[PDB]
Amino acid sequence: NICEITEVDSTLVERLGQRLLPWMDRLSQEQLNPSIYVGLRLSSLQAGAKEAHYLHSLKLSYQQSLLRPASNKDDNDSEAKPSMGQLALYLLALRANCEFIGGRKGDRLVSQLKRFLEDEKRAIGHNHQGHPRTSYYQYSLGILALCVHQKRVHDSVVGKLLYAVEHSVDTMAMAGMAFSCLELSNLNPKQRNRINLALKRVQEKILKAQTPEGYFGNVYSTPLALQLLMGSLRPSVELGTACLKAKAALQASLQHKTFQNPLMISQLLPVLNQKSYVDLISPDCQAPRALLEPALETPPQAKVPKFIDVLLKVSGISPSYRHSVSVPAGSSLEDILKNAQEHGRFRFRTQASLSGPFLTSVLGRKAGEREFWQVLRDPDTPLQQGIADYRPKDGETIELRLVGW
Ligand code: B12
Ligand SMILES: [C-]#N
Ligand SMILES: [Cl-]
Ligand SMILES: [Cl-]
Ligand SMILES: [Cl-]
Repeated sequence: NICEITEVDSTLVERLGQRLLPWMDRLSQEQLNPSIYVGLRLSSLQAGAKEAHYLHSLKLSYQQSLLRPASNKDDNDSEAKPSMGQLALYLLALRANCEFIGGRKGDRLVSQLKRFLEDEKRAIGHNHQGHPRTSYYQYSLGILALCVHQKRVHDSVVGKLLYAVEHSVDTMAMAGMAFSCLELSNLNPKQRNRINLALKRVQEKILKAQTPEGYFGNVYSTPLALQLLMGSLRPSVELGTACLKAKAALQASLQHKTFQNPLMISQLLPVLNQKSYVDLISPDCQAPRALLEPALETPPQAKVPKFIDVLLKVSGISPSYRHSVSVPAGSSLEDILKNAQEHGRFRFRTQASLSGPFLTSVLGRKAGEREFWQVLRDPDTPLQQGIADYRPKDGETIELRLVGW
């Protein structure tokens, strides 16, 4: 297949996998990450049988959190649980261990997932003058998660996805893989053709989204795009050119330490191993992988570093706020935030996610329903990394902007 990463440097892949390894010891409820597990299982690498314990931890945690009694004893909260999108990833995790969800606990979780989709269907509405409470990405992911377990969703639920496609890249890829799975599973035969046409659309929109550099959307959307596109069934001259161009671009960024985010790597590794989430229909748990070993040697400087002077600014709220910080080069945006909070009038709140700390509130102003704290480098360039991974450059002005999407 022309859209497959045929050639990759084994030491690059091993470095990437090396970045996920420490996470296999991070088993608290907020650190646990079904996406990392799936990434590794679909990869050419293995993280010890640290893996089995990880999955087992996922099972105990996702069950005890999501299956808690009819009403909790006088709290209405105590210990915030995984979301439904995360449940969908947990289901992908099970398949990656060649397990089908089952038992009474299994049924209850499948139900929770289906209820989620049903509720998103209702939020979207009638004839689509309305948004999903979460997003089309999780909508698609839910469908794909149930599909790989041979679980059928309502024709009306799939309809909502089809319609949204029929009338960015990351969402397209994920919607695509859901459709791709529905087709190969024949779980909604009553819309067999409608789905086939939706795939062609998805392929079209992704190629249209290709940048001068070769990425589909951006470097980080590229692996998911490739996950869907290696699924072929529409081999094309335009598609071959696009895929070759996309691949060169991806391999180039790999030489430059572009992927640092654990979730990103977990989406990349399957691709560098010619696998996608659609392979979870029938996973191959017999294939051997290369054992990753503790890196265990992070090089010591004993030098005085460079410092960077960076300007922090906050907009989209009254009043606006600015802050001057000089910190050691290589410091993350999150470090700069904690610094400003520690040594000044700044304050912020993040909440946990599978991509790490998601900035939810700045200066006591929390983003509401269709708002979010956008992060940009001046002038007006939205960052492509979150606070924990983005390491600002010298001279930069970094903007936390409350936006209405
Ligand atoms: C939906 C989405 C959003 C929504 C989320 C709200 C919503 N409606 O649910 C919005 C628009 C707010 C958003 C914002 C951002 N996003 Co976004 N987002 C996505 C998308 C398409 C799906 C994530 C998802 O639902 N995952 C599924 C569920 C199961 O996982 P989850 O961990 O529970 O998802 C939560 C987090 O993903 C959080 N979230 C969304 N984006 C990001 C980005 C980061 C860095 C973090 C830590 C969290 C986060 O929202 C979800 C919960 O509401 C992904 C695509 C992808 N390829 O993964 C990108 C993606 C994760 N986002 C990305 C980016 C860059 C951002 C921003 C930094 C953009 C910016 N410059 O301001 C911000 C985050 C800033 C902040 N406040 O901390 C990148 C991350 C790349 C990287 N190297 O880490 C991705 C991969 C897209 C891309 N190709 O660039 N995003
Ligand atoms: C996120 N986009
Ligand atoms: Cl239930
Ligand atoms: Cl990254
Ligand atoms: Cl705050």
